[PDB]
Amino acid sequence: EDPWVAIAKRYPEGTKLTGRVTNLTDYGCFVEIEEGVEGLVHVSEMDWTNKNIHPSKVVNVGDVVEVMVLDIDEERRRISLGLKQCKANP
RNA sequence: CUUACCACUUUGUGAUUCAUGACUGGGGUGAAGUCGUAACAAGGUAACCGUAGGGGAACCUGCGGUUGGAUCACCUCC
Ligand SMILES: [Mg+2]
Ligand SMILES: [Mg+2]
Ligand SMILES: [Mg+2]
Ligand SMILES: [Mg+2]
Ligand SMILES: [Mg+2]
Ligand SMILES: [Mg+2]
Ligand SMILES: [Mg+2]
Ligand SMILES: [Mg+2]
Ligand SMILES: [Mg+2]
Ligand SMILES: [Mg+2]
Repeated sequence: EDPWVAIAKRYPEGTKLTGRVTNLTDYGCFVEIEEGVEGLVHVSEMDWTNKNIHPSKVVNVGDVVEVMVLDIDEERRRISLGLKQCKANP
């Protein structure tokens, strides 16, 4: 009810977190510490081998990971996290 | 002798019913004829129902309806 309205808090694309994953998909993972709030980070990201990476492979459930916010969709209510960025730039 | 009632019988106009009739509508059956291929597979434009218009023929097209229809819907929110 409350949290989505004042989502300025971590709005800036540059902002980064450490959140904890809930479950995996095969297109992402979802990393949800913010509580009542949850990102995704798509399988495109998480690696520098594009999709040559199953989410299960790089990360597993109940596992904390550093991530930047990239895109918040105020309405439609969906945040786009990035995991390949908060670690190396080879 | 006469009046009344009344059978035979006569006339007029209807109803119903059987037969027959130039010509004409469709229906059934038929190894091997002609024209095509409408349906059954997504039957090669999914089919079908009501209705309307059109076309040698099966049919075609419009409007609404039905599933008694294959394959079924798009990058990332559980
Ligand atoms: Mg015939
Ligand atoms: Mg046919
Ligand atoms: Mg028919
Ligand atoms: Mg077809
Ligand atoms: Mg057909
Ligand atoms: Mg055809
Ligand atoms: Mg007709
Ligand atoms: Mg026509
Ligand atoms: Mg129709
Ligand atoms: Mg109805």
